Amino acid sequence: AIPAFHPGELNVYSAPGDVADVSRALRLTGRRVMLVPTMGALHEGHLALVRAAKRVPGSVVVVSIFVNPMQAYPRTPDDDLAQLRAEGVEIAFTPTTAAMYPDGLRTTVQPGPLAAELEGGPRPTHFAGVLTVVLKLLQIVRPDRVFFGEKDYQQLVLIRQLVADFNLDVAVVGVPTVREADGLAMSSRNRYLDPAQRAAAVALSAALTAAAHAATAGAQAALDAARAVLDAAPGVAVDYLELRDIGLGPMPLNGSGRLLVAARLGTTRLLDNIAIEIG
Amino acid sequence: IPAFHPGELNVYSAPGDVADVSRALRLTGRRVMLVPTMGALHEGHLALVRAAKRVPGSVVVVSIFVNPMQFGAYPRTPDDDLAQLRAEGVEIAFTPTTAAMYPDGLRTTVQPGPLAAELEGGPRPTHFAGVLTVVLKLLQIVRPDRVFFGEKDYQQLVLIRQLVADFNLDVAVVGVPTVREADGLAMSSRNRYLDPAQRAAAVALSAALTAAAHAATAGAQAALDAARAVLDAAPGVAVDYLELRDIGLGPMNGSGRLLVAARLGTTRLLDNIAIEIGTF
Ligand SMILES: CC(C)(C)[C@@H](N)C(=O)NS(=O)(=O)OC[C@H]1O[C@@H](n2cnc3c(N)ncnc32)[C@H](O)[C@@H]1O
Ligand SMILES: CC(C)(C)[C@@H](N)C(=O)NS(=O)(=O)OC[C@H]1O[C@@H](n2cnc3c(N)ncnc32)[C@H](O)[C@@H]1O
Repeated sequence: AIPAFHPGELNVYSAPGDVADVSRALRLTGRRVMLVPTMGALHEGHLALVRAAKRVPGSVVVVSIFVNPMQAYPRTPDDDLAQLRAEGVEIAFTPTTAAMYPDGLRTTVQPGPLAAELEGGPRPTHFAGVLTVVLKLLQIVRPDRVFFGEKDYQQLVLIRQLVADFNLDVAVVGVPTVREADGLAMSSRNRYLDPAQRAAAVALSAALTAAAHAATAGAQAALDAARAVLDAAPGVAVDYLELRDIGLGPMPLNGSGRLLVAARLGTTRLLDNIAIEIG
Repeated sequence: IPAFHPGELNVYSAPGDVADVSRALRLTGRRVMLVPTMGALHEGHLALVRAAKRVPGSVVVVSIFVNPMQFGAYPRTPDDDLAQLRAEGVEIAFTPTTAAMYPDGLRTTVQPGPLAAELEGGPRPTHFAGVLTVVLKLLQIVRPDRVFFGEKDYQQLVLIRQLVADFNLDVAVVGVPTVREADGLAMSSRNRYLDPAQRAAAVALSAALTAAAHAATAGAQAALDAARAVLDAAPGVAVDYLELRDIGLGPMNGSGRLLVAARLGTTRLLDNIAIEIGTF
């Protein structure tokens, strides 16, 4: 017996078997299941993913909300669910840690070497946790499409690697980064920035968009333009600024690439990245 | 999509081909059964094939693939294999290339839990990572309703159960009892590597295990000592391990599994048996 599903309403399931049963039933009725994985505390950046999933004809949208142990964090369950309702999302999946990890951490996904780079420097087990939980959600929900923000570009690439390497039958959709009015990438960490820090923080996006336009003059011009912009900001400790190919390999001599930055403003770590076309 | 001819052996090499056919077949209400093998098929493999075939409305997919991951030498007889499959009424053989399975080498992989560091994994600490990685790929390509494994490779079976549980895979794992020669020797391809003396000495593994299983009314120590005594009486059998575990291969007077690995010349043989402590 499939759990109750009320079309056009927000249906909340916490039991993996329940969301799995409902998704399967819905797929059989000619719905295309879209999965939007989140950690709750939803803002406009997350809702852009929701909106992209909604515009697929015949879509039913499943938004998961779950905080992974292996990859201090504020939460607001009631408000997250109210945002989802307002967006017309029909399924929220909100499991417990014990439901997701009933045997603890036993089998896990080992990512390839990209997982040790960039964000994997300070947090070398982060992406193992990410790919493990994403794989699990992919198997529970069996979505036709899965949505990730370009904000976490390295995460997006690694999920593309997961999907290809494990022969997963799902399309990965990357969704452009939602920004504040001055270009700052939207993140829950932004609220922690004091006025001085919030003003200096614009340098990340400014550096990157400057680089993207300096790029007609080549790879070194792009890097130098970004570095100059970061160098003009006080209290911005750059962890890395790197230009890579779009799959995060070495930048080829020309063609398409990605410029990624990470920086600390006091105790708040910020990231950003942008498409670059070299030459 | 590619062609599927019902009631005949259909051989696909492209993962995309077998995935499309499997998906199509599952839409038609047929239940997809998967039997992973490395080929060189013998009656032990055919027990899993037959188990799969008896599932009402099943279409049987047998994969034949030798994984360069789980090694760290294997007999290949692919014409025979397909002939046997045809004889069993199997409708699908999946025979992918190494390039098709590993186009990016070893990139994303499965990291098994600590059980994989033990028993068979002690000497071969990356073996089960190879197994779980290839089986996960096969499960994703084929998407079967049920996947069949022999109790012959009991630790592998247990580890597949963990994989399926831990990744929330939508597949039933079916263990199939060990097929034995007339004297009790567990059927294995590695047996062929035994000369007539070694083959005669090889009966000791199953004799020791079955002796243990009957001794076990008298407790775990009696069961283990009986097995060891038989192994000790056996000419030119060198024991790697002989271990009594719980049925999920945790420790230990309940019910359990006794496992043995032994060498006869260069040939490493494995066997295991269900054990009940204090139960007639
Ligand atoms: C995947 C999971 C395991 C659940 C976890 N590691 C995670 O990332 N949780 S999350 O709550 O922090 O992000 C949810 C999704 O929302 C995207 N996102 C966030 N800010 C965004 C923005 N400004 N513009 C565009 N997209 C944005 C992220 O890129 C991610 O794909
Ligand atoms: C899983 C894979 C990655 C393909 C690989 N590690 C593998 O095991 N290849 S294999 O060709 O050696 O065996 C295929 C299956 O056949 C079973 N089996 C063998 N002898 C058996 C016997 N005597 N009685 C019952 N069952 C028997 C094995 O237990 C296994 O489940």
